[PDB]
Amino acid sequence: APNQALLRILKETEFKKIKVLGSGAFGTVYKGLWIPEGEKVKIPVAIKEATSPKANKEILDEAYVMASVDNPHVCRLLGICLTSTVQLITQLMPFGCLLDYVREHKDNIGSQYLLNWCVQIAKGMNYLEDRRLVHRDLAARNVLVKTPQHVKITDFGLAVPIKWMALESILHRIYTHQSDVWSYGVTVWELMTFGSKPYDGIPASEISSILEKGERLPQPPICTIDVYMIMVKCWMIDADSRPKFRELIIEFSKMARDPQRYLVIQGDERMHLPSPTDSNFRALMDEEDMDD
Repeated sequence: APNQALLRILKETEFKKIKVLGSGAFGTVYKGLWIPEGEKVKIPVAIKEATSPKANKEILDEAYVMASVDNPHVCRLLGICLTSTVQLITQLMPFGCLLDYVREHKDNIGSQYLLNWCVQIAKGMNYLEDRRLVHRDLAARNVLVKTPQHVKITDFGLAVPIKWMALESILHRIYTHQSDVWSYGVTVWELMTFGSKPYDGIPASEISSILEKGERLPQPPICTIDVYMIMVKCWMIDADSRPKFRELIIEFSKMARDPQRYLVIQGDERMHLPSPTDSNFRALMDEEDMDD
């Protein structure tokens, strides 16, 4: 099954860095726009610049993975730039990572959005399953927010988050798709608790025997036993007894019809989050998921 992904090399005269969005280990990442020349099109992008000409290797590997996927709930690569420090041009996710998003707005997300995020993340995970790719670091941090109604997974297939890993990944370093549903169970617990740290007071070493013997995360207050039951089903030690992503899409999109039936958030009906208005820094030709 040939890979056949298309790796686009981009001209840096085609994109402009607007503001810095981060800096540190991996490198400085910029919010910017890409103008495919002769196309009369401006694309809001994120440009990940390598820390130094030595840290390139980590970038080109990331470019290999991102180019090899295509799903509405997986992050999209547009191209790379082979400068002195190579540049990684990815779709701009203006609202950041879902972890920071649920913490900042905790008092304005209703049940419709929580359950819709679970079904969307499960969709992307089901896609990475169909492609036989294992994420190995599924967390609330590695889920980026395009709009409050559209989220996409990121940082897939590249490699310690001990509190997110399944037991076979702990003791035996075994990473499969059923080890990913365990991480999926933790992230749902992350969202249902509005960005809480799993096993807050516990050190990393004690976790293995805590799970091996039989303890798990507690029940989120807003969570009914229905949504909490599938969270614990994700945390079985027997990977084959854990549910499948295909089933998690089904179960969640079901609760996504009567959301007040499965998540008790006081004031749920009064809550809401913004819509994609024409906010920018001028820009009358903007797109992103519509450029093909």
